[PDB]
Amino acid sequence: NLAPLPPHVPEHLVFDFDMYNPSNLSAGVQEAWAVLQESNVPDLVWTRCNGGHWIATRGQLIREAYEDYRHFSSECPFIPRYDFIPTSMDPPEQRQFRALANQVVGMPVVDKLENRIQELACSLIESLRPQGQCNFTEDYAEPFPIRIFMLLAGLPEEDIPHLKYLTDQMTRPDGSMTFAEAKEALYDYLIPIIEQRRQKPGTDAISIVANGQVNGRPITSDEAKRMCGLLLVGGLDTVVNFLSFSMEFLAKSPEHRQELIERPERIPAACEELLRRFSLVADGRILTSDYEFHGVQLKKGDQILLPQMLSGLDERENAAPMHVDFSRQKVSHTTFGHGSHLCLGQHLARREIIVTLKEWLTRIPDFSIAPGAQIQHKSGIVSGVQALPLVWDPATTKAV
Ligand code: HEM
Repeated sequence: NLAPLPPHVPEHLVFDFDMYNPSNLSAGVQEAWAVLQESNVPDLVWTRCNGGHWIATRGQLIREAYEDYRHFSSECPFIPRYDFIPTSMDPPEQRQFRALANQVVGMPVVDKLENRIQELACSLIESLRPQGQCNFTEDYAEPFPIRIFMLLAGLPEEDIPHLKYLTDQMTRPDGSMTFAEAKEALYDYLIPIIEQRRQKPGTDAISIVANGQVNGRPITSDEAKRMCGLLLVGGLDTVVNFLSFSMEFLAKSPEHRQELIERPERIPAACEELLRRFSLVADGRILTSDYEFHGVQLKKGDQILLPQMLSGLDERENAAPMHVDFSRQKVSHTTFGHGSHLCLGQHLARREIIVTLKEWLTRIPDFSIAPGAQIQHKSGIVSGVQALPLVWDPATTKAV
């Protein structure tokens, strides 16, 4: 339950927050985490839950620790104490792999994919529209990012069910496979494809990764499968759950929907403000050595949770942080991270979000939560929404 308190940790800093089941959960997950920002709570606290670990609670500390990779290492980035690249790597060896992955998901690739993204969104929406109802999480959000990966990687549609099953087992195991079995089966899938695309390449993400250079020499197969694996999984649960938080807010607030219906030009700014208010990731780092940080003695090997979610919710970074305002003049957040591991998919994610909102608001402008339905959130490394039953009158919609 509560791991015993290490000798170096003073008791006045103890705040037993459980990141997998925070106590205010039913009130909404972002609200449950923001208890860590109440005035009686120090900037840096120790929890005894989950093996015992630090938590930085304020934007200033979160950013600084992500900048200081010499003390705060990525060798162990999850609480509690997996071989994807470049997750576990600190600079300077991380730079090269990062440069390569950037070629496959960087801005020019995204600008090129933009209308394929739009057509996929339009066909999913068109199929739901006449029904007058859906579970948004299951019916739109889940099928969407996986299909964008198949486009990017030039993989055939028929492989989706099996691939989706494997990535589902890594994050929501049904018991059929351990984490390691699901990973190996994913590697079983990618290896022949990588091998073939070394010999005969295309312009897709797997071809580009497979023919890349590391340390002046060819990328190996081990390295290429471990990067392709991260490119797959990094863009699934984050996009599924983020779209859900956003659609939940818009379903509950007719006045914000209306604003975007009337001024669709505001949608890119609205996306940015939604990313701040409904931020959802909480990664960590491990201490490389003894280190005093903002008056607190940290010990070598200590783990520290640095919740990306909390920077944009900090009232010291944004005034009235729980209020959604699409006209904010300075939206400040670390929703996609900060420092050397800043999300490589951030440009693709923004386009997936913007396109989704533009297409949904055009075709189904008026929607609500299903009557009687109560929306359940879940908390962890990637917080999320269990399910999102939506309802609308089909007569108020339009086929395009
Ligand atoms: C709403 C959507 C997303 C959010 C909130 C998000 C969040 C994050 C965060 C916080 C990190 C850095 C964590 C750390 O510093 O340890 C990260 C890294 C990463 N993300 Fe995302 N992400 C999103 C979408 C995507 C997408 C669509 C992709 C596409 C494949 C992707 C691929 C990656 C990769 C490869 C990294 C590793 C960066 C590195 O270590 O160099 N992400 N993301």
